[PDB]
Amino acid sequence: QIEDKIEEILSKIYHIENEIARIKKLITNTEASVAGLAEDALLWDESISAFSASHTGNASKITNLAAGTLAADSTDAVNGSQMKQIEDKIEEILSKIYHIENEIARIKKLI
Amino acid sequence: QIEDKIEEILSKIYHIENEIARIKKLITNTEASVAGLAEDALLWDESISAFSASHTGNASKITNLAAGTLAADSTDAVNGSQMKQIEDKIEEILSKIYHIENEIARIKKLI
Amino acid sequence: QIEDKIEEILSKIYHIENEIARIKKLITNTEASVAGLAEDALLWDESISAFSASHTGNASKITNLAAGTLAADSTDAVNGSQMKQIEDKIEEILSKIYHIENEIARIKKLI
Repeated sequence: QIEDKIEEILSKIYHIENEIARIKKLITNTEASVAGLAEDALLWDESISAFSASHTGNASKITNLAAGTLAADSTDAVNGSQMKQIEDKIEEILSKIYHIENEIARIKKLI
Repeated sequence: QIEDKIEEILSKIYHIENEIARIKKLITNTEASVAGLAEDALLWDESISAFSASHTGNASKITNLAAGTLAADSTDAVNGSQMKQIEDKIEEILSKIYHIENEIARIKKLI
Repeated sequence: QIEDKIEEILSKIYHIENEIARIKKLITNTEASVAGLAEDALLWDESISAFSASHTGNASKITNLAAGTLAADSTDAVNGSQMKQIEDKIEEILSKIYHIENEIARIKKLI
């Protein structure tokens, strides 16, 4: 029996070392995934009290951002499409103004 | 003694397999948390060189965003509340312009 | 031999318990890193169907954000620098308008 008992002790141990092998290569691909997430997630910076879009040495864009609600106490982020429509209306208004000034000028010439 | 030695060898092994049980159900709830974070964190996309707010098939909003600083080289994100005030002022200016054009029209009728 | 066999069984076990020690202090500094990432990553909130910049009790800023593209279907986030230029142009246009109204007023006084 005891040489049997020893046999079953080695069976249970060689199983232990292969359950451990599975752990160790596995733990690694997780510590790897955590490292990846730290580098590429947009993270809070406590030294500035804000989330920081710094990545690959500098300020970075955020894209694939859907339009934010335009309302009085909205906390939605706003996108360039939204901004473009504002920019467009501004350029129209500058042109209009110009032309109003010309007309005022013409009137002041008739008087 | 040797049947005692064998007893203490099995004591140390049945402890090993229950320290290992604790590891394996634990490692799982961590590989689970890492998977969750990958899916729901706002992450850098190297194919576009920007953080991407894509989620659940499409562009997504960002909300609970506090007002950004409006200054010359500000890198703060801006919110819809901010934008709304700009939109409001634009609508006022369009109305004013309209009305200026009417008045100019009336003057040109008196001459 | 069997007291040798027992010796080599204890050698393989005291190795097992120190490979396990390495695991357990290691797993901890990972479950720690996952907890940190959950707290400080900007994460999707399924109850609102948007990424949420809430952190340390309230709405938060996002900074170090590079300028977004201003174009018709842009999904880029826009920054305060961008917004400031819009704000500036608005303030110019209000002043101009004022002054146009004065001039219109003066003309209406001459007639």
